[PDB]
Order: sequence, then structure tokens, then C-alpha cells
Amino acid sequence: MEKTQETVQRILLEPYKYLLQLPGKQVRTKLSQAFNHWLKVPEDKLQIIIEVTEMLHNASLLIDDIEDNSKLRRGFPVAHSIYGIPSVINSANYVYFLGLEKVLTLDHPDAVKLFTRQLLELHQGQGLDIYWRDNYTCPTEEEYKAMVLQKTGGLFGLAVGLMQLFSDYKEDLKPLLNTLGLFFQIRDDYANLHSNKSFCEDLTEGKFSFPTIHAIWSRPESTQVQNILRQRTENIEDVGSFEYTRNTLKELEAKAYKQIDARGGNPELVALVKHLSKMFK
Amino acid sequence: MEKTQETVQRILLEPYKYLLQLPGKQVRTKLSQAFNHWLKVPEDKLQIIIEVTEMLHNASLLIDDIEDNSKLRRGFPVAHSIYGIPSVINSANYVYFLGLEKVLTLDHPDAVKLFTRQLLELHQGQGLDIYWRDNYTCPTEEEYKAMVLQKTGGLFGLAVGLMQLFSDYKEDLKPLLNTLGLFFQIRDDYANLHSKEYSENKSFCEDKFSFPTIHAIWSRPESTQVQNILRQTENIDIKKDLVHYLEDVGSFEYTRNTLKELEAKAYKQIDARGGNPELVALVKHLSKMFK
Ligand SMILES: C=C(C)CCOP(=O)(O)OP(=O)(O)O
Ligand SMILES: [Cl-]
Repeated sequence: MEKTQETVQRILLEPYKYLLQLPGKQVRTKLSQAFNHWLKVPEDKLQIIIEVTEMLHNASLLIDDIEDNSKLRRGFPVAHSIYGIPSVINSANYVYFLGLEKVLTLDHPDAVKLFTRQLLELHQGQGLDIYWRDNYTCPTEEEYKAMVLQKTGGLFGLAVGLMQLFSDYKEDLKPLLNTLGLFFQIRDDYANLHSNKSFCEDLTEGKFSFPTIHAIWSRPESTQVQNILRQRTENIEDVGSFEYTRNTLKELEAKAYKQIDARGGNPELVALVKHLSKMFK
Repeated sequence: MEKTQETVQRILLEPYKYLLQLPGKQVRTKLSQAFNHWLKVPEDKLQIIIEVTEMLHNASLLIDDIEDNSKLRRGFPVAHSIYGIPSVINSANYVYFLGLEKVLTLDHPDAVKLFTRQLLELHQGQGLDIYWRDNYTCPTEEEYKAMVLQKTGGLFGLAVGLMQLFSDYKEDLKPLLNTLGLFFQIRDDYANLHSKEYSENKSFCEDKFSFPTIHAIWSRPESTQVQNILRQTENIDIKKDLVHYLEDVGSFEYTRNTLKELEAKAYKQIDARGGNPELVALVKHLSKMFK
């Protein structure tokens, strides 16, 4: 049972390990560690939380790449181009439940409730993202943000919320988490599209991210075009798109620094935000 | 957030609601009812468990159809032809977590543990099935059986396990569950190759190994007639060929014998648990297929 449980687990995890070994930032690791400046979670619990968070993050990327027909991830072919969609779905989903299993080792009665809630949020966000893309209905800036706070902030919320289960630190971290979730997402959007080639391809495909959203709604005919496209569904700043994105990022950065200062400072979190902000300067 | 949650929910669940309308046997409900002879679960808990089980099962079917590249289910388009693979993955996975959420309403400390274990088993079984197919690894009979017990019985095991959490009856039903899991799957394998009526109702217009072909491959290890037949004819012809080869090597007889042993074992194990007329009658009816 040891030798072949281990073979099975290794087989099932192959697509996931492919992605995990690619060069990446582990921002969720770094964020959680920086947040522990406030929360003072014991190392053993923190390690579990970080593992859960990174597991779910990587698994969700496998799924994301299938859901939007991406070709590359972290510079390399997406897992499903190598292993097939079937094995990748299975692998990513297996990791979700291995994440659940690991949450149970936290031995806290609220942990599973929080994990369930955050996974449901994540799927709501993802599901909207997909729906818009499939119907070519470009979200507004505000719709995009709300979706991102579910799809991206869902996991940030899980890490910090699980930490809060093991901490007497009671300050409201939700505003800062919202800022950070938007910041990270929009920064990714910017990093992916700033060098026309990916940008134009996105527009062709109906792949919506912060720069293309700005570009689409910038044209006056946008409203009437988008309204025709939204009738098919259950759907309700004169500057360049990259400049607008850079400006949004600078605002989000400044806001983060304000919110960190409002919580008494956090040099490690500040240094992380500053490093990540080089991307758009 | 009130009127809006409902819209989003409906978007997310559309592929799942489509699949709910498709023909199906609802055996998991029938087996749960049969196990309730012993377990006598309070109706409020039983209703939740059955809903959880059916949700997880239907979600797994959405995923299964993507994972094995099915084109039809019971003669109708697979969900992902209608809604696309991205929406279906998202829908099925959302339902998994809605299932988790509902398991929490059972308010028993062991329910989530059971859920986790059984979902992990399900994924291991599915994952092996996929791996073998993708990597041209023909399993042995013993490996196939072990895979089937995970893939086919993972959710069966969850239903009964969750039931037993709210039952005074605490005897070990796992051996019987294993026998039943194998029996159901191998009977399906058999019926799908040996019975035109059963094939027509279930796998209408469908072209992936199974108990009989595994026996045929490993019993005549030098032959490659199975592989060669599958690589060839429109499916009626391919199937005839496969069927004749299986006939000629004794794979149908071997499968019938395996099923008879599984049947007899089930009756012995049911008797050892104190008897269960409903389950016995169901096994007997299902056993006609191979008599
Ligand atoms: C939801 C989002 C924004 C995914 C991208 O995250 P990362 O930029 O952290 O990707 P890796 O470093 O983990 O590759
Ligand atoms: Cl510190």
C-alpha cells in the first residue's frame, strides 16, 4: 500500500508538479509571511496554511489555463498541452481535495467552513470570467474588479482568514486585502500584455483584462456594441490603456502603503509591495 | 447581492442542470435506500445525504464525459458540446464545493473527513483510468478491479458511510460495498459488450478497457487482436469483431463466472450482516443479465 499509493499519488500529481517547478514568485507565500508580522501565527500552523494556499493557487492556474485556452504559463507550455486536458483536470481537482485534507490537519472547527466559503467564491469569480469571455461581453472596470476580488481575492482571503483562526490579532485586514488582490491581478494583467501582439490577440479572443477593458470601453461605439452583445445574455479618460493601467497600479500601490501604515506599519509587506511595483515604473 | 447571487448561481449551474435532465438509473439512490434497511437513518439526514450523493455523482459525470472524450450521454450531446469545456469544468467543480457546503449541514464532526477521503478515492480511480488510457498501460485484472472500487464505488462509499454516521447500526459494511462495487461495474462492462438492448438504452451511438477485454488481452498475451480490432469498420463492425474475439477466447464465460462468484459472495455478505431482502432482490434482478 506504501509503494503503490506513492506511485498513484505521483502519477496523479504529475501535471501539478510540472507547473510547481516552473519559476514563479510565490507571492502568496511572501504575503502570508509578511502578514504574520501582525498575526503571529505559530510556524507549524502557518506552514500548513501556506501549503494549502499555494496548492490551491497552483491547481487553480492549471484550471484557469484550460478555461481560457492559454498556450503558455511562466514562459513554458501550459500543462494541458503536455499532459492533456483530462489528466490536468484530474490533477488540479485532486489537489483541491488534498488541500481540503490538509485544512483538516489544522484541527480548527471553523477552518473547513472558511475553506468552503472561499472555494465557492473562487468558483463564482472564475465562472463569471468564463461567462463573459464565452459571450464576448467585455466587463466594465467595476464588474471586472468585483469579479477579481472573488477569483483572486478568494485565495488571499483564505490564507489570511485561516491565519486569523490562529491569532488574537483583531484589526480589520479586509480593506488592505482588497487593495492587494486588485493590485496583484492588475499588475499581472499589465505584465502579461506590456512589451501589441498578446494585446490584440486578447481582443480577438474576448480575453478581458485590465488593459483591454480600458481599450474596449474607450471607443464611443462601445456602449452600443456591448449592449447588443449583452442582450444575448443574462447581462445587465482619454489616455492610452497601458498608461491608464500604470496609473491605476500607482494609485493601488499608494493606497496599500496608506493601509499598511494605518495598521501600524509592516516593513516586510512594504518591501514586497515596493519590489512588485518596479514592474510598472 | 441578493437578486445578483441568484443570477450568478444560475449561470454557474447551467451545465449541471442540463445533465440532470438526461436519462439515468439513479442506482446510488436505490442502493442507499437498500442500505437503509440496516441503517434506518433519520429522514432529515437521509434527504441531505442523498442530495449530496446525487450532486457529487452528477458533477463527476460532467467531468467524466470531458475526461474520456465522450460525445453523447444516453443519446444526447454531452454537456461540454453545448456549454463548452471551460463552463462545464467550472460548473462541476462548483457543485463539488456546494456538496461540501451541504455536508457541513449534517453537523457531524466525521462527515467532512468522510467526504474528503471519498473524493480523494474518486479522484485516484478517475486519475488511474485516465493515466492508463493516455499512456497505453493495459492494467491487469487486479489493477482494474482496484481502480473500479475507487472510481465506481467512491461515492457509493460516501453515501453509506454518511448514513452510518447517523445510524445505531455500526457493523462493517465495507466488504459488501467492495463486492457490490465490483459486481455493478463488471456487470456493466459485460452488458455493454454482450447485450444489444442494454448497449442501445445506455451507450446509444458510442464507440477504454473493461473487464472482458482485460481478460482477453492477458489470457492470450501474445495476441494483439484486441488492440488491432480497436485500431481498425464503423463501430457496429468493430464491436462485432471484438465480441467474436471475446467469445472465442472465453472472455464472456470468464466474466459470467466472475459475476456468479460476486453474486454468491454478495448474498453471503448480506446474510452475514443480518439479511436485507431489498438488496438481495436487487442483486438477483441484476444477476439475470449474465444468466
Ligand atoms: C490569480 C492570479 C493573479 C494568478 C497569477 O499569480 P502569480 O503571478 O503569483 O503566478 P506565479 O508567480 O504563481 O506564477
Ligand atoms: Cl516581524
